[PDB]
Parts: sequence; structure tokens; C-alpha cells
Amino acid sequence: AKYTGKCTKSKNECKYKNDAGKDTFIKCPKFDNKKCTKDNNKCTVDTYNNAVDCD
Repeated sequence: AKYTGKCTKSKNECKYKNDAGKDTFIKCPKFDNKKCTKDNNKCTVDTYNNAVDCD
């Protein structure tokens, strides 16, 4: 239940692949606690805990 995705500092949006095999892109949090500082960054998303973490 661990999916790895990359986000950009310009688009502030991450992108990861699910069990479907397709590439899914989701916006990242604009909170100082978690956000995109550099391009091609890395984030985390869990469907079990519904938790997300942006570089």
C-alpha cells in the first residue's frame, strides 16, 4: 500500500502510479509542513492510512 510519486515546485503537484498501472497526478499541500521546493521531487501516498507526504 506504498506508492512513490514525484512532484514539482512550479506545479506543486505530485504524480504516482496506482495498482491500475496508470499515472495519477494529485496536488500537494501548500503548508510549510509539506510542500514542493524543487522539481522532480518525491512524495508519499497511502490508501490504507489516507496519509500524504510531500518533499
